[PDB]
Amino acid sequence: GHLVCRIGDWLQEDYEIVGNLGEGTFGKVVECLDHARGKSQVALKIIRNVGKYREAARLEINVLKKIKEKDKENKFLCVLMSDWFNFHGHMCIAFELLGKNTFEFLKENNFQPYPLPHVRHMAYQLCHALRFLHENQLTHTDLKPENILFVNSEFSVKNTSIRVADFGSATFDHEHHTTIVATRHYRPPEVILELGWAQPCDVWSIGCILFEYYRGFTLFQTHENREHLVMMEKILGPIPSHMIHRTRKQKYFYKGGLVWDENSSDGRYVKENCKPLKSYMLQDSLEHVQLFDLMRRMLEFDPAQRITLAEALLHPFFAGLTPEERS
Ligand SMILES: O=C(O)c1ccc2c(c1)nc(Nc1cccc(Cl)c1)c1ccncc12
Repeated sequence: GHLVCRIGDWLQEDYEIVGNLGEGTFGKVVECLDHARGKSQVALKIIRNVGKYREAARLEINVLKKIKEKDKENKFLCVLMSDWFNFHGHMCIAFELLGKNTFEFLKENNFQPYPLPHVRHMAYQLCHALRFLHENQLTHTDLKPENILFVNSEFSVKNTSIRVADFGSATFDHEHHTTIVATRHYRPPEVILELGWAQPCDVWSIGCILFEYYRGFTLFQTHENREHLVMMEKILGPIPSHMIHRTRKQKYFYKGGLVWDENSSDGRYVKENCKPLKSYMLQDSLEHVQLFDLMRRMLEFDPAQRITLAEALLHPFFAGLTPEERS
């Protein structure tokens, strides 16, 4: 179960619960203030009191600790842990309080896109943020607009400074890698086909995420693996032959081709809605085709070929940045 807490209640004599920020499958996240940071507001993740979620949070904390000792002064746009503790079996982590995540704001705007300069700056942050993560033997395994926070989402949102949050899935290079790892919508072909994954996973997701920013809607609105693959093929091109010879999950294929009932409800859905990636472009200017060229390289089927965030940052699309955007 959860925790015995209403508003005004105190934790460890530092925080007072002023209200709820959200609640999920892991526990609560509440808004607070601090005695010793004096007046200071924080989001306070509070993991439930069950064995498995506890041991899990611990691993997460280890991640946030590592993030907090490389990012010397904090130029890398990761959510900052300000404190953690074991408040009676419920692991608790104090994060610095931020705005709404890039998806709420998109929902509140009735799912209509951020303009290109908005995207371009968010992409820039995202690449930069995760490249920092990747050069420290990490993979966030759960990127998705819900997990990217605006520092402040005053509204067009006034300031496109963002943060990456919820490292509850971040995995180190030594650690055991689970077979399946992303959010269905942001999950790369190598994971669907169970070919092992690592950092490139993140880049695939990031592509999906930038698509969603630019158009307002999820790129792979799907629920089953087979459909998901078919969407991939229609939008990005045929799945590279060596990836099919190399896959255990052959149920999805026949004679090196995807098995698909085009007349099924998902078949018809795909035919009506899924189009080549180029054709989802709004305008044909340069700063648009550049963005899409980036996205396509981010959505390379083959994770050994897929561009890296270190390479992504050397892209002519980012040329369109404000020098105050630049840092
Ligand atoms: O996991 C983290 O690192 C994490 C870290 C910080 C926040 C967060 C999740 N979620 C917030 N929002 C939120 C919104 C809906 C549901 C839930 Cl459970 C939480 C939030 C808000 C303001 N400042 C920091 C955060």
